[PDB]
Amino acid sequence: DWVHTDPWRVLRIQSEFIEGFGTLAELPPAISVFGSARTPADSPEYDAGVRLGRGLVEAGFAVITGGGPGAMEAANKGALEAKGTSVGLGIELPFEQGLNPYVDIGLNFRYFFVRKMMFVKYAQGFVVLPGGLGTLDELFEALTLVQTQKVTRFPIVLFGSEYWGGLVDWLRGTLVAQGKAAEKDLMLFHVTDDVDEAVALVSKEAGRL
Amino acid sequence: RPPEEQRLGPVLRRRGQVQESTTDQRLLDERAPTDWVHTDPWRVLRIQSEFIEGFGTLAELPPAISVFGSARTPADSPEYDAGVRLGRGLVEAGFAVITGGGPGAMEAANKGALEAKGTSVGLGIELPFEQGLNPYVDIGLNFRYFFVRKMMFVKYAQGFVVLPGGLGTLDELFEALTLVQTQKVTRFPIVLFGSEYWGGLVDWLRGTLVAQGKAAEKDLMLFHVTDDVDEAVALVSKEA
Amino acid sequence: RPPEEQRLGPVLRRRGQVQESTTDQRLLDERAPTDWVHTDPWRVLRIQSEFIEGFGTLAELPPAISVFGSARTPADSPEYDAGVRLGRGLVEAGFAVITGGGPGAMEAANKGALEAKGTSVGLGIELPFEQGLNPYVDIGLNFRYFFVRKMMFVKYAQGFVVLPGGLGTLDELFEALTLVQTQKVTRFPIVLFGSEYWGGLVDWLRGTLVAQGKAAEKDLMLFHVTDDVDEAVALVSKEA
Amino acid sequence: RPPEEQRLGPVLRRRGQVQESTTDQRLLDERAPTDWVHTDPWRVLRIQSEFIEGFGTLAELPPAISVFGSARTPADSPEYDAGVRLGRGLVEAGFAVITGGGPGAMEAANKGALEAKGTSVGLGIELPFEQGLNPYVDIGLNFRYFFVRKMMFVKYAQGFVVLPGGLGTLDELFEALTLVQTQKVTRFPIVLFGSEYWGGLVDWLRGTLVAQGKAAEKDLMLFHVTDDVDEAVALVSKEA
Amino acid sequence: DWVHTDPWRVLRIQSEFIEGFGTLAELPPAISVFGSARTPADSPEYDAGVRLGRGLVEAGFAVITGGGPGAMEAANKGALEAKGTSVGLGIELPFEQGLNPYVDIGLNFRYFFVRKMMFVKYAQGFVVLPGGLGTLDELFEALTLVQTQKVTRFPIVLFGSEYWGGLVDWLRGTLVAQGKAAEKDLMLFHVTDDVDEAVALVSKEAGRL
Amino acid sequence: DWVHTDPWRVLRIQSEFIEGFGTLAELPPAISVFGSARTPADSPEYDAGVRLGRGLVEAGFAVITGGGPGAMEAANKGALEAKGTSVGLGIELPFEQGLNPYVDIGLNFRYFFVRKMMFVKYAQGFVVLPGGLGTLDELFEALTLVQTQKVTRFPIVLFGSEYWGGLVDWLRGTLVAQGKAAEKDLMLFHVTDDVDEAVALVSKEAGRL
Repeated sequence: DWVHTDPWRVLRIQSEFIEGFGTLAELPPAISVFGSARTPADSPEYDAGVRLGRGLVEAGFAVITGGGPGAMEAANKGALEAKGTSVGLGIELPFEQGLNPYVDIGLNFRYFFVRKMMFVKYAQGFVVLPGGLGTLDELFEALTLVQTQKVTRFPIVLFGSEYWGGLVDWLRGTLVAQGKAAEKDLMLFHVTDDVDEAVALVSKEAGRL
Repeated sequence: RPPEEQRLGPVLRRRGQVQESTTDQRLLDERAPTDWVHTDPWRVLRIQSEFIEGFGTLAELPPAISVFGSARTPADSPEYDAGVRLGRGLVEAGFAVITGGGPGAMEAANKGALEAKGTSVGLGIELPFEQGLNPYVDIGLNFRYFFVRKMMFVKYAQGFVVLPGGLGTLDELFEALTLVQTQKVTRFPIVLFGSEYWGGLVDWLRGTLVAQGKAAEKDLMLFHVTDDVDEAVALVSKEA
Repeated sequence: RPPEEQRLGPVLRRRGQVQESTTDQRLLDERAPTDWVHTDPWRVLRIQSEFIEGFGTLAELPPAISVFGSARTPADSPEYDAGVRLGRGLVEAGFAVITGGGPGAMEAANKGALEAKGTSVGLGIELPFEQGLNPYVDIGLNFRYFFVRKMMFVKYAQGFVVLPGGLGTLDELFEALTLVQTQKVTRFPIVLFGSEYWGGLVDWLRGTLVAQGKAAEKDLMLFHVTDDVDEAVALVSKEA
Repeated sequence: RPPEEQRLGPVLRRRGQVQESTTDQRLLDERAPTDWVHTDPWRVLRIQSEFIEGFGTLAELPPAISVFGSARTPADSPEYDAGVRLGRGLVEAGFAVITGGGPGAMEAANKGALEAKGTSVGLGIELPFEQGLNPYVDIGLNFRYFFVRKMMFVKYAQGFVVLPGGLGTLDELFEALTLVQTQKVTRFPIVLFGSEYWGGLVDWLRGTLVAQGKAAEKDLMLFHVTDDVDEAVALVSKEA
Repeated sequence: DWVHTDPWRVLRIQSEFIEGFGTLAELPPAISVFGSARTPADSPEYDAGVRLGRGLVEAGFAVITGGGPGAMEAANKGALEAKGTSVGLGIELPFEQGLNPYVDIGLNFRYFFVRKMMFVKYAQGFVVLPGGLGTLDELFEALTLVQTQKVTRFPIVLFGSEYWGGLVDWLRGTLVAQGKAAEKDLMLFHVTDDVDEAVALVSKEAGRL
Repeated sequence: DWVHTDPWRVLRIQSEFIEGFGTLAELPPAISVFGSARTPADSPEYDAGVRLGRGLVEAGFAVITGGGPGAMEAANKGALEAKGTSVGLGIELPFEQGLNPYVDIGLNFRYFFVRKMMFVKYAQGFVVLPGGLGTLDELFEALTLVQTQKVTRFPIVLFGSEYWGGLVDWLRGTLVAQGKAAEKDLMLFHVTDDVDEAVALVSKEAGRL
């Protein structure tokens, strides 16, 4: 009754921001990592995320994920192995769930847009492992944030040139070519297959503001 | 004559604990350091205010569809004509039309919604260059927080129609998709307009994502691709 | 035994990120610097609290009229007798009586409202000298923010009756007038009592303001001047 | 191209008063000093959030009884068996069962409530050692503010049942008692289980407090002492 | 439904204060200017407001108006000519409206009492050009604020001795004479026909607290 | 209608915290005093509370009570006699009431749990004069706060060894003996009949954090 009204909505929304600002205020410099929730632990892609997490911690960063399995877990796990600060920000879903075992500091948000915002405010760059719809979501959000000057010194690194190449050809081939985007917009992200270059690009471009 | 007892709301002050100045005078005279305006706790109050303002101005919106597409689309364009056609289509189906309030395809849809004498919404966003809401916007706001605006596009709509767009348009597209895929939202039709435009994207989604297990084939059923404005409108009214 | 995992609401802390003290202990032991109480962001929370307290205590007020007039009016006075008469008049017409809760004409009206066994409201304001709410106030608050109190006088009333007053009374008078002139408020009768008192003011409004184009002649119809308590009451019940 | 006019919500900026950065960029890039997280004004926002979270998660609770008792009660115990019996008893009477979510007697009652296929609530509290909610808790929260949790035990319940307990249990016991004695709460049955356990306390209340005028004899009627689970349940359903 | 309830009211009201405090926190010393919305641009009264705005800026002040036409516009316009900071605080009304073209920093308030309060908090004095009902409103509010010690060092200058003289005679002749006010209360304001004296009185009496 | 809903509840609750934090922020070190509201002024118990209040002020503390009569009034009265800061925090009840005449700084709370919290946050220890149900309430709340480490350096002194002895025997004899509490939990409080020892214990154990 009262719980489906805008006055109650504002109070719940605002309390999630307070919970996010409070919990994340004193985080060190971070990078948000995204990727497939489905990636199996036996995989090379999984190993890359473990390697990526480890290398981001070595570069001074905390690592933030969605707290789920697959590539998220891999990156959190690597951040732990390296003795870094491992963060997970979950979204409450209809199914039963839980933050992955390698997350040290976590929150759950009910509101999709509050959580989204946390990923960008408390990080200074994004790394994107091969992933699904939710991964594409955050990828393109970051790209429009950078293109519209709502974040600065915000590197966006795509990992896996064969995985992402098809999308990249369509961005150039269709979007840029029809003037939906400019050719300078394609330089807002980088693509690589080497975990050390992913980290170096991010270290060079993020933060120090 | 300075009081021996003060009753200020729920507070009691007697004798030495009575104050020498009035509450109001401290409030209305005192300018102090203003560091606090540039801090996150104050920003949180600002963000909350913007949510409040949004819900207040969109309180009596009827059922709507949120339309997205390129800011750069020329007005002599077939894409642009499709956007007007669609704005009109949606009004006639009983929906309000919500857009980014920009130029191009956004303007096209708002224009169409006015031609059909419907309710035309433009939810703007602050940009680093000069750009006002488009001339066919009727209910207008300019948001300053991106993430506040994102939530208004979903909350007040029952589906998306996505004209051919840039990075901004894909950002919304994939947001609605994951919201529907994760079942945070339900009965939320998503329609893309322009099969030659969207076809290379859909081919990569199938040939790379689905093919490697990152999505399921049934996840590509969460949207429809069409070149027909009257089909797009029908799809949305059926499902919303 | 210090935890390896803490679940504190929506927050998860594991291993090194677990805290060494409890949330409560930091809250209940720690007194820190208290600069913040003297800052505007905190004042904003105080102001909001006072609004909340106001609406809470006036939640079940019936229809009311807000009465104003001099604080200094003597109790043996014909003005004072008129105020009692009017308080009574308004109760009998079905209204609650709202005043500043002061002495003089305010007290007169609250007194009258009690004689008629009605609801008698006194909305006080902090002053630099000792002065409590008057003895005929039944629902009483002492506000500390002027501008919070101003809004309560309009929100809970359907009209003003203005006995002969000082600066404070004119401040409210002209507030209601511009609110009605600008059509921010509607169906809001304003009645002045005392034609010999108010006549020099009305003459200047006509002979200077209206005559030079600052107001319209029809703007002087937004109030009525009377010497008859039973006319004043009738005017208000007709229009409110 | 940096704007000559900015419209950001209700705010207008022209010419020199236009800003050089966007609102969002200041929000999303800037990490500043973070003293504010350790201050009382921010704690107040945290406390409010926890209330909000509580009411949200307990929004559709049916009528409940709040059960208290020792954390240390062994599971092979007659006290423990009584707690299961009682949890079951209350469900069968139409009540939800609310507890501290701990072990011992709390766990006993939650267990019992599940056996009877009812709604089993565990309102936890942060402690300095590792301790999760008990395995028979169904609706679970872990509060970090003691005083927020205290109010949830009363607000969502219509009575207390108090199994033999320690300091924590007496704290709640005497809270409900004074709430009922002062008539801040009404129709709020309080039942103690275990006459050999509670008898020395009741003897002191009579032989010292009542006997010296600190309480009235009728104040000892605000609770009942029983050894019978089916009596305790009946008492509560009669009075709540 | 929910929008006409006190819980929603509190949230809207409070958000207007946040919007006002936020936008005006870093304003320089200011003076609020009031007057007829109807004053025509050809007028001497209009010229006086332009002259007044210019002279307040020269005296170190920002100039705040209601953002409307006539005397408001004149004063804002003068503040611009002088290169000062020109503020306009509007009230949303049933008609269509807009802040005057010479306003540099503006807000619109829905709540009358929030806006009123802004005029006094963010200024240190009032100047009152010949005006109507709304002008009398702010004039008398300031006078009771000063009389009841809710602002201090708050000059109140009335411009136009023939315009305001009638009111002044009635304040003395009727109010003071019947003890509704004291003779010291008449010294809370000043009346003048010279723009330099208006400014000098305000400069001497306002602020420095 | 709207006033019995959770959105309005949150706003009222929160405003009481703001009122409490605001009013009490700058309080000096304090001790909260509890006891019978029924204690008559002719009594030795009453004299003890006057003596207790006086001695707490001499020990540097402000004295906080519930603002009622009896032992509350006695302690407030003693704090005044000593020229200390005398605080009273009332709870609004169905009856007509008022803060005792010796309270210098007072608030009234509608919410029981907000007021309770104020007693502990703004004090550093509790003294408990012979009292009733409400006195036992605060006594046991403090004891579980200390036992669960939610306050530290928080002395709890019971005054009157014959009054409290019966309860103490039952805590030992029944609770401790059945393992509902440990024997170290009985050392969380002290019992005494001398007002100077009550004060000395409190002075030794409270605050300095």
